[PDB]
Amino acid sequence: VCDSTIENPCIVQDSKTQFSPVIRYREVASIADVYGGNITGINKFHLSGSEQPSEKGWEAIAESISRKMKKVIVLDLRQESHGYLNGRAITLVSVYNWINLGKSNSQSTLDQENWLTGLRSRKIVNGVLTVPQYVAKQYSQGKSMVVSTVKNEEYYVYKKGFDYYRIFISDHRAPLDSEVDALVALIKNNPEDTWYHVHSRGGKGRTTTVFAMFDMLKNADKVSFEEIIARQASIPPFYNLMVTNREIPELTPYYEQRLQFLIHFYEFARQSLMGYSGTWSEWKKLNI
Amino acid sequence: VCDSTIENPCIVQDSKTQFSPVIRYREVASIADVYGGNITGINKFHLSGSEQPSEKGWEAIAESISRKMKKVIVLDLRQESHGYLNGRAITLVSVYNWINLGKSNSQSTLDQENWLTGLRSRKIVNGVLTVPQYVAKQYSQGKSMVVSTVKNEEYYVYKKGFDYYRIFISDHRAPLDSEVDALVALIKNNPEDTWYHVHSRGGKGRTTTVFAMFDMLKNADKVSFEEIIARQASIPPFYNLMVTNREIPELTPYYEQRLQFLIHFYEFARQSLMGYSGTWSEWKKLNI
Ligand SMILES: O=P(O)(O)O[C@H]1[C@H](O)[C@@H](OP(=O)(O)O)[C@H](OP(=O)(O)O)[C@@H](OP(=O)(O)O)[C@H]1O
Ligand SMILES: O=P(O)(O)O[C@H]1[C@H](O)[C@@H](OP(=O)(O)O)[C@H](OP(=O)(O)O)[C@@H](OP(=O)(O)O)[C@H]1O
Repeated sequence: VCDSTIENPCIVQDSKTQFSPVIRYREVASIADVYGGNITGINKFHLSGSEQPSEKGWEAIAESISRKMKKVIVLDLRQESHGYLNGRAITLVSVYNWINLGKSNSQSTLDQENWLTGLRSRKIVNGVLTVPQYVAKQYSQGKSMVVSTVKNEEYYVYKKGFDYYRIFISDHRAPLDSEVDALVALIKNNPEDTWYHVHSRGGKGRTTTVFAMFDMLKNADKVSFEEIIARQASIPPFYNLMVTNREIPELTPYYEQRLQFLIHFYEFARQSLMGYSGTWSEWKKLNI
Repeated sequence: VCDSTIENPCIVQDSKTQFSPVIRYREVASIADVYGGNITGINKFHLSGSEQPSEKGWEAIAESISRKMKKVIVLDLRQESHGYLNGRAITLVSVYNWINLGKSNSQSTLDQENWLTGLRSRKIVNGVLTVPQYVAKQYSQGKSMVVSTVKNEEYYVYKKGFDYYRIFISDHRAPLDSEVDALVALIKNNPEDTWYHVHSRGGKGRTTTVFAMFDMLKNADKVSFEEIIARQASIPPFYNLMVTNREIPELTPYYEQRLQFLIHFYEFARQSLMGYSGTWSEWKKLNI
């Protein structure tokens, strides 16, 4: 039985079933129809987001994107190991969902795939907890499931004809400099009309952080920091990056550091639109 | 001005700039995480591949290999003359990219280095076309570039501490018997843990052909021909050697002949694992 430590992490099922719908899908362009302030530069974005989809959720997302549209990149922002069991999204969870904190991206991927390969070799996976059970620390009350499939996200993304690109952000935290560099380079290295579907585990903090970064890179020279944050918070699930006191109070320092990073990334973005040509890491060494 | 004939071939710049990233890098071992069929014998391969890198792409490849690991051999599969101008990959292109078709390997190398030596002696190289310009036959719209450096691939491979080994395969075609012999001998003449980075011009047909040959030599006695081809097609760029009708229809005969060769190479590989001890050329004389 698991106990939520990194030595005995828990298998947590995120999808209620393999048919569960997407509940935090949204498109950034819709901000232009709801936000009452500066909407300059919004309505052209080719940008959607969600929480981790079930197997069937990937169908709904692919359909939503087809209706609004070119190349599609699914942007997985999750550092932690995750995948699918019988079409249900699953995560390998240690306290605060930081199983891969401090690891190189290569090691994060290796540890996830060694885990999925291990599950895939079993006829029955034991100890599968729901999110309520994990929160309630009912570690021994998990279900035993006959394995039909064990898959990584790539399996479902590739099936839709989309590309997959992973940015290894720790849950509840700001991206590290390597991952900021990676996101800026990804955007620059692909056509302006590329569609990006951004997702995290819950489709809240990491997803909305990256949405704001996209916005800043295009518009920081024409829209104030406050209005970028506020307009990103204007569409469901109304995630406001200004808020640093959330349901889990012990995470406040990471929400504070995340907003502080966004302050600095805004200045980088603004200066980049005014002539600066280096990377985020280079700018940060000189300016922070 | 060039006209794409062998008498007046074109200088075509393959890298957008000297900083352009690698877009078709992949490692064969990753098949074990994506392919839903027989993955026997895959996850141990020390094998990566790509298209022709820019100067900066060689950095990214060297870093990727270091993270996954011993001796490293860069396997250049390109018969045609190619090199670098100011860190951008360049090719000397006649119709279908067959400038060196029918030449001995020694002559191919001599013609390439006489060409690079010629460019290196100039202060300005004229007529440098992009791939779009060449496709559009805009032979006179090429750019004139001040020469900072002119280098062959060896310059960048040696800089990384890697070995360089060339297999002279014509674009869009199967390897000739001498080059099959050379590849089998190279693999046999180096330790099992040798890392190979295989590349062609586009990182598609020739690269994936050689990947499949590596796979067959190790696993043809335990994996069906169909599953070897299918599993090699399971990772980006999803190059499927079974497909014989591609974007350029006039090349279909060469894609057909390439698949036919792979059928025969599979039987050679299988018999070799069951006792046969001769070379490909010897086997082919007796069995085809
Ligand atoms: O998917 P579940 O298991 O529900 O967990 C979610 C994810 O961790 C969210 O982050 P992300 O979307 O990046 O994966 C997190 O957002 P933040 O911690 O950044 O706020 C949510 O915290 P709450 O905001 O308290 O709901 C948390 O409930
Ligand atoms: O690098 P560029 O200039 O883009 O040209 C590429 C190379 O010729 C590819 O072969 P290789 O990787 O061996 O160099 C070829 O693969 P095949 O002809 O074998 O299929 C591609 O054809 P397409 O598959 O049609 O894209 C072609 O577009």
